Amino acid sequence: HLNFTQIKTVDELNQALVEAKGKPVMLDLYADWCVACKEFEKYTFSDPQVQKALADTVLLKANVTANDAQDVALLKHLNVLGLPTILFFDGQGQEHPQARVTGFMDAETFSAHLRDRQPGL
Repeated sequence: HLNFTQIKTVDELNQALVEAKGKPVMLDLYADWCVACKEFEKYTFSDPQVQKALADTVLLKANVTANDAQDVALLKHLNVLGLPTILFFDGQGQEHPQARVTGFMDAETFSAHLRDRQPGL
């Protein structure tokens, strides 16, 4: 498995970003009831090459299973309309919406995505 850092609230994301100054960041939105999210963990985040490509990236994950106030506020703040969703941030903590992943991608597809669209790297 890849080593993610759990963040819960909008401001935990913001702090995490401020701390990752100078480094590329990726945020995975996850939920227990999300099937394709599970596919990502089992088939994509598990790929040896995908992992090496993410070796020097700050990895963040928000677990939104409960769908509580904080989860909803976060999803709303990120303008996330569904799962799975992966966000990407540059060294200046700025997100690149044009780099979002909103469906499942297998290892190969995701590898090409990181190669062609990942910010800050």
